[PDB]
Amino acid sequence: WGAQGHRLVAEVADARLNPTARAEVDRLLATEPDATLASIAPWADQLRAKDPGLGRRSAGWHYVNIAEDNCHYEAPKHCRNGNCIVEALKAQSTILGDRSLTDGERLQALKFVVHLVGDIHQPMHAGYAHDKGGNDFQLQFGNRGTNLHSLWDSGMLNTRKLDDAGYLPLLQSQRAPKLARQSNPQRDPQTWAEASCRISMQAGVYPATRKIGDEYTERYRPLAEAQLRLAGENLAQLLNRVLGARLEHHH
Ligand SMILES: [Zn+2]
Ligand SMILES: [Zn+2]
Ligand SMILES: [Zn+2]
Repeated sequence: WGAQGHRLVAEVADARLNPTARAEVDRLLATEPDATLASIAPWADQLRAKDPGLGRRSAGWHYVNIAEDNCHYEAPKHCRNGNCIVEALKAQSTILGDRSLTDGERLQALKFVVHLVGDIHQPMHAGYAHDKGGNDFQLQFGNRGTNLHSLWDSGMLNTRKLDDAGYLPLLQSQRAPKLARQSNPQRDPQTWAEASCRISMQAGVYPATRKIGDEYTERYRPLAEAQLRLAGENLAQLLNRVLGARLEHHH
């Protein structure tokens, strides 16, 4: 996603944290002036201008392009060296949960987890390798040139003309999505990537013309918006498991 999609996933999630995860997220965020779950959500996309070294190391962590293999993930083939979103999200979840690490290490892992749960729910981050997740599919959208990747990351969301305060309650108004019965941080990333890939491959998502407009928006923007809500609910369920699961009896 672009920055608004990432923030909206975080804002949906933030309100769904259990008290244990609420306290721990807030404690990690408090170590960085002005940080909120929403404000850190775009951070991993900004690393060219914030941390170039980490930016180079983590560029491939935003994607897993499995569509040519019918959306059936295989880590050795699709994720050599762990360099894809499935394995990155698993590892960063482990790091985030490791209370023996420094607050700085765990806050960095939180930034990645918040961002990557968003990206792994973006269909065009789990699509074809050969066209760079739809980036090479250039099209006219209304009167403007774009590409299929950008259309899904931000172009359709932008048609609402809403800031986050207007968009958030619209996402919250949707019918509740069906989640996994319990979060498994090591297994769910593959499930989510495969589901996102199947959307990339659904009828008409790749359009039959290179001039699209309101008919495309009206059919597919609801699906993009459903994926934001789903991503936010899944992010809260994951943070509740990773940061909200300690067996505690102190008053
Ligand atoms: Zn993104
Ligand atoms: Zn993207
Ligand atoms: Zn990203």
